[PDB]
Amino acid sequence: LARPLWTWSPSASVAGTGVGVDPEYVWDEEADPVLAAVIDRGEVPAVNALLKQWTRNDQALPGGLPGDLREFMEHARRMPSWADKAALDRGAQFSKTKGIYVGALYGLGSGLMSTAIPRESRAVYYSKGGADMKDRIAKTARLGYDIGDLDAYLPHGSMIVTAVKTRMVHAAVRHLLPQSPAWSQTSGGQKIPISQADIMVTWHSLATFVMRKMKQWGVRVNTADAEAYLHVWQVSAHMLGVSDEYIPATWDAANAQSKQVLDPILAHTPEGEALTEVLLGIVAELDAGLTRPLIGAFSRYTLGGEVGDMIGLAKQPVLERLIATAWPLLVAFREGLIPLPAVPAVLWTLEEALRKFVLLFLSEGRRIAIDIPDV
Ligand code: HEM
Repeated sequence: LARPLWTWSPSASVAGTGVGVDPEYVWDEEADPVLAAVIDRGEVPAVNALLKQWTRNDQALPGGLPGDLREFMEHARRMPSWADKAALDRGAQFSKTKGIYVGALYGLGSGLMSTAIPRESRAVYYSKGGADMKDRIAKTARLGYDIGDLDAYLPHGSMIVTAVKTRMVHAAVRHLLPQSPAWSQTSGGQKIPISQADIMVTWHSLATFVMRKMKQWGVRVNTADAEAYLHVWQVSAHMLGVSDEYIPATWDAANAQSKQVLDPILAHTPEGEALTEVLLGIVAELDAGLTRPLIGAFSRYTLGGEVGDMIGLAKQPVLERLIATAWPLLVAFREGLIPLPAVPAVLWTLEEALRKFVLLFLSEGRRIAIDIPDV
């Protein structure tokens, strides 16, 4: 009669109005047919070589693209009319100021959580025409870093480039994955992967999750910075091809949506299990000092024991209790709110290992080109 409105109601969205179409059955109407044609015409190797040259937001598209793709890209690179440059700048500055926390949350928190999102785990696991498993999951764990880049939407930055290339990658995947019998057979009846709804689930595992955890830890998030961070994520969802009718307009909307669309779908899968082990291995192999028990303990603290158990993160009760008691003290100290706290030495070691992890994930994604898959 008049209590919970549908989570996909356009009423709580950036568009604010619209017809009301279930995003489970919406993909990318503009990109999908273009990428299907590019792949079917055998144009992927040439297109990748042309697009390798397109690296900065203010750059003209390389000459020589197929006309349909050129037209798509010229449209896709446009910022929405509701993008606010000042807020975008503020959100980028906030992300940098709080970089150890955001970077740790994206890399460990959202990256490990992704192995409990069955559709994302299955798509990544079964995708064939890009790079190897190890490279793929490392790139999955780095989602958030490009969006949160300090220069993301400036003329010399690259997030428009990254967003447009990602939109094209996803569109290619939608043409490719249904041709994989292992993907089709495990898809639970979804005919085409990476629906709008699926993108928004993943978005909640990033934006909404990171904000929640920063606030819980006592990071100083004033209202204006919270709003600017949301704005970065809203504009980025649009540039990835999410219709404005599905992007939450406010934190209240986003927080309520995450509870309904992300929390209930988290599940262990065989594919996700494989990916968790690969990611845990990748992180432990970095020159960061993140040992398996530190990763486990900090990730369980970050995700909670229910999700940690679902993923299979081994129990570290001594370190988890040390972290729960003292990590908020380290945060308060770094926020300038308390004098230097007497905490166990391993807290400072953990903090340094997280800082080196974040720097390594900043270093690695610098300059890597996003290629369209084929085959
Ligand atoms: C906010 C949401 C998302 C972001 C920011 C995002 C980002 C990206 C990026 C940057 C790439 C390019 C990887 C690279 O080559 O460097 C990519 C590729 C891919 N994405 Fe997403 N994605 C999102 C949602 C999804 C969802 C919901 C799915 C699946 C249900 C998905 C499945 C994939 C697949 C399968 C690839 C190709 C991987 C490969 O073969 O290398 N993505 N995505």
